[PDB]
Amino acid sequence: GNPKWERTNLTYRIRNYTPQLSEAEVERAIKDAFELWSVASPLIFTRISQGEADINIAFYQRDHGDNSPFDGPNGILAHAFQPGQGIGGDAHFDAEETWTNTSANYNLFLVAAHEFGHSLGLAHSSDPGALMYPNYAFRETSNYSLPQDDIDGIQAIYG
Ligand SMILES: Cc1ccc(-c2ccc(CCC(=O)N[C@@H](CCC(=O)O)C(N)=O)cc2)s1
Ligand SMILES: [Ca+2]
Ligand SMILES: [Ca+2]
Ligand SMILES: [Zn+2]
Ligand SMILES: [Zn+2]
Repeated sequence: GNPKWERTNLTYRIRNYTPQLSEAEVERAIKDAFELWSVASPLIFTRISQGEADINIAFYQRDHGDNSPFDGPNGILAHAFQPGQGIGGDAHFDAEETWTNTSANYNLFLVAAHEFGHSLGLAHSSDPGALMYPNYAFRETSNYSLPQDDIDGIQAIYG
């Protein structure tokens, strides 16, 4: 339905952490993941440590109150809701995963980056090179930039 945010400065909050990474590694992964979309659009992402952000980020297991349960290790890594009020925009990560910042399954930055596409209103692409491809695979992250198909997608929505 072409659901999109109607402001360019959006806020986010990290509500909890996974045990497999320092808080600063989680924080860094989320920040970089938002930055990939920011360098390609008018969107500006601002962190809050509490209170009511546009995008809540959380790690949960199995049933977690939104009627799309997670499934234990592998399979669904994360999900995220389309722009909108309330749960709109929020991104949940399967606490049962191995979460890394290395080439080993699963790179938290890469999964967040994909999820935030969904959070900003993108659907999946059929382009096997795109971030918004429906399946995960690791790609070099040390200066990962948005693939051109995903630049096209975010620009199509937000300029
Ligand atoms: C370098 C990359 C290119 C593409 C990457 C990617 C692709 C897909 C994911 C999520 C993979 C995932 O968890 N998919 C749920 C649906 C939720 C959703 O679509 O977000 C399922 N299996 O049903 C994470 C990362 S990483
Ligand atoms: Ca899972
Ligand atoms: Ca929200
Ligand atoms: Zn959820
Ligand atoms: Zn997806």
